[PDB]
Amino acid sequence: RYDSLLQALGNTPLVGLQRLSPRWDDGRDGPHVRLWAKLEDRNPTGSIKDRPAVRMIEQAEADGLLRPGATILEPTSGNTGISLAMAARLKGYRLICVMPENTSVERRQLLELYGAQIIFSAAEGGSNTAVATAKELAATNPSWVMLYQYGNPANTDSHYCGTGPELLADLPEITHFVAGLGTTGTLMGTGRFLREHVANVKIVAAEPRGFVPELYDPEILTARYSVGAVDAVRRTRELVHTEGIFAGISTGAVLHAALGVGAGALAAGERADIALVVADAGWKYLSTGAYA
Amino acid sequence: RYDSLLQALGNTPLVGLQRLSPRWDDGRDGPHVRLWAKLEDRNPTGSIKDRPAVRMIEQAEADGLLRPGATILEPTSGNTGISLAMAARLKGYRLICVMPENTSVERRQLLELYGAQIIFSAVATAKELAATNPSWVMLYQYGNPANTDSHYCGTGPELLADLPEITHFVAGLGTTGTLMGTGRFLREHVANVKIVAAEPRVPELYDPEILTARYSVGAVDAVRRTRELVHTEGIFAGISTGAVLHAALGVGAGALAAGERADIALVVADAGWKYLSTGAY
Ligand SMILES: O=C(Nc1cccc(C(=O)O)c1)Nc1ccc(Cl)c(Cl)c1
Ligand SMILES: O=C(Nc1cccc(C(=O)O)c1)Nc1ccc(Cl)c(Cl)c1
Ligand SMILES: *Cc1c(COP(=O)(O)O)cnc(C)c1O
Ligand SMILES: *Cc1c(COP(=O)(O)O)cnc(C)c1O
Repeated sequence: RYDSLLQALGNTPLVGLQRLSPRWDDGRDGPHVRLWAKLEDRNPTGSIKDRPAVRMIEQAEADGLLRPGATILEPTSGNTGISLAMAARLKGYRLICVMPENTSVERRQLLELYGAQIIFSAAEGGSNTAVATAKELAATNPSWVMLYQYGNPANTDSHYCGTGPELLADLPEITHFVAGLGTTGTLMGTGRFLREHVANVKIVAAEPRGFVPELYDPEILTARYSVGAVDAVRRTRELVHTEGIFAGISTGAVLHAALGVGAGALAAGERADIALVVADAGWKYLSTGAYA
Repeated sequence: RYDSLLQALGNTPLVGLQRLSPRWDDGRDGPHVRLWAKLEDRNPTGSIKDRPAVRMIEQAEADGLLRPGATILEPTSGNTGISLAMAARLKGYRLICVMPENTSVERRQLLELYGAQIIFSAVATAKELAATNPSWVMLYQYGNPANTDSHYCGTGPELLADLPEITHFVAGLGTTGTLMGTGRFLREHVANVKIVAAEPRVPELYDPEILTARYSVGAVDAVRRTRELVHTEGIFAGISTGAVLHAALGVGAGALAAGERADIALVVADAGWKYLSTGAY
């Protein structure tokens, strides 16, 4: 049991995808190629961002960067903002988010429900514009505390100390780890941990079809897949149809990459155990029509 | 690790509500009065109905009542239908849900995404259709003892294991499975434990002996409490949780006024996602 929602975080289930996996059982045709889904919607606000959000705040608190009642400022496409907003309610901080104006209405509603102030940056330039806008706001008011999810090592550390160790415990036979590439925390932290323990482990990024996050270490990745929106939608729908998991759009892209890695292993007669991140659920994407 | 999403069900967390509790810590004014929230949104389709749904299906399979490719029929306001739809997808059954009109659109969207067929306007309608089509399987959540069993065998034990000092259990009263199953378990194991319903202001599962209290809760109070929970504890709960929290706070204020220790467990049956379209948030 836990003393607050903040602690009911991580230790997420890993579920074998027996129908979607290229080959679930070993046999006469060759070795198994299995997919394993780590369900990061089993978290306080329903996404993986709860891990770095909470660790970024707590580390900021430890470093004396946050006095009680402080106002936090963060550029976000939504998930990090929501996680931070939750954490800010339990810890007594105010929150200002800079979010692109072309984000789903669900994200907006949930941030307002948590009492975050939202500044909607121009759609054009997307997250680059959000980040640049937040830097301009940080400079107009230095009392505001920007944790900076694209450069804060506590982001990466949450996956190094959490996501990675959880994966190795549940899946010591892991051959591949597949996840989306955004802040880069998930892949950098989980990947660094897994490469220290698992000999020839492959770390595979899925990214949408500039601005390089400061967290990014190019030596960590084996490969990067670019996935178009149509394939991401297709795989998201396919995951709920075949395995019952109602995931967000990034999971479709990750799945697309993982099935590619999977098809490659199968065609080469190689055993594979491919862990893939389900970073959030489908709820915040319903208004997009992608599940229609 | 798990083999299927169906297995990643239950063993939900219990979270202390330090801010909303009448008194978290023992002090000179008297003993603690604690609220503990069991997060049943941490489940395959995001609600407590995953427990009875999966158990009803698996019990119908073992009993031989349910054969490959069968059509399943169920009257539902959404949560049960969603749970069944997910499980029917995995197990290869067709699902028809009989629902009221004015169900939130998020419900219909997720039902259709899982491939469920929706028929509007619910129990009587389902019963007629089932009678007309004897090969359809109507599990019937209002009277199937696998619903209650799912809580007697899951929710109850998990709660006792995490909260052996429990004095009260509070939940919504719908099919009555949660309170009958959890409540019977708790009353058979914990001396003088109290079992408290919240209902909005008769299923064959209901047993009049189990409940020690029941509170009717108005919509405005339910909404207020739901909003209060998210503002104060960070938990984004559905509306039933508001009503449940209303009852739990009432019971907690009683214990505080009486100077008695209380450890009150309450069910968060689902999250807020499906209720955004209602404006309540
Ligand atoms: O990278 C993200 N999300 C993201 C990145 C950085 C910050 C945030 C945030 O919630 O603030 C979200 N999603 C993602 C990542 C990769 C792919 Cl392929 C797709 Cl489709 C989506
Ligand atoms: O009882 C329900 N929901 C319910 C009952 C029966 C069936 C279903 C279903 O998902 O089909 C849902 N919710 C509930 C229960 C108690 C209160 Cl006070 C409030 Cl506000 C809501
Ligand atoms: C953040 C996020 C990602 C990418 O994770 P990073 O650790 O930021 O690279 C993928 N999908 C979703 C839904 C996210 O919120
Ligand atoms: C079913 C349900 C309840 C009531 O539980 P029963 O076991 O049916 O009495 C309460 N809240 C929500 C959100 C539900 O789906």
